[PDB]
Amino acid sequence: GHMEPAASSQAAVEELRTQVRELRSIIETMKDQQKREIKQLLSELDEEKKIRLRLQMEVNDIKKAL
Amino acid sequence: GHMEPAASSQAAVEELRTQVRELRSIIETMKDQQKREIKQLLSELDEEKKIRLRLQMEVNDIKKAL
Amino acid sequence: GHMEPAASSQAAVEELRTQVRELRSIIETMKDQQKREIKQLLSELDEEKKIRLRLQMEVNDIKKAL
Ligand SMILES: [Zn+2]
Ligand SMILES: [Zn+2]
Ligand SMILES: [Zn+2]
Ligand SMILES: [Zn+2]
Ligand SMILES: [Zn+2]
Ligand SMILES: [Zn+2]
Ligand SMILES: [Zn+2]
Ligand SMILES: [Zn+2]
Ligand SMILES: [Zn+2]
Ligand SMILES: [Zn+2]
Ligand SMILES: [Zn+2]
Ligand SMILES: [Zn+2]
Repeated sequence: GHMEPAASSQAAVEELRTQVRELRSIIETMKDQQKREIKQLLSELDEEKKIRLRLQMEVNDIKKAL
Repeated sequence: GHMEPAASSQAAVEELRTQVRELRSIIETMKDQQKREIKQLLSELDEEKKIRLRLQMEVNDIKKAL
Repeated sequence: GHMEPAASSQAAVEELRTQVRELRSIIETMKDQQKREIKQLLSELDEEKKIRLRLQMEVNDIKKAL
């Protein structure tokens, strides 16, 4: 898709206003998407920590039985 | 809060200049905040790796004693 | 580096157009860099998970031999 820039100064200002509103939206969206990815990675890390802590309890039980 | 856009072309250009300076700031801020979150997650991961490596040394000691 | 803003309205509009094209580029770049950092952290997490799962298999072998 492709449209010529306005030549009229007022029209050009209004187009730039629109592009500023669009860039504000893009910034917010890709911040949210990045937040979501990080929280998924955190959830995966914390599950690993939980599983490893259970293994440690299993190893400690084994040491009792030696 | 709400203020009408300037009608004068020069005033409108100067407002858009201001909004561009403000968007540059927002971009930098939310990049830094995202960096900080990632480095905290990395610190948590590396501590886990350290703890797991210690468990491995404990398991290896146990194997000696069998 | 430092250059005075254009005074002419059309020239000023064209400068602001340029800065909008530059901010679009900065946004994309720092999104990609942030993506790259996250995927490296994910690779490190998944390797840890792999190593821990191997330790669990080693512990389970030890339990057989008790
Ligand atoms: Zn949002
Ligand atoms: Zn955690
Ligand atoms: Zn679970
Ligand atoms: Zn127990
Ligand atoms: Zn900064
Ligand atoms: Zn690391
Ligand atoms: Zn520690
Ligand atoms: Zn030892
Ligand atoms: Zn890209
Ligand atoms: Zn994974
Ligand atoms: Zn490996
Ligand atoms: Zn086996």
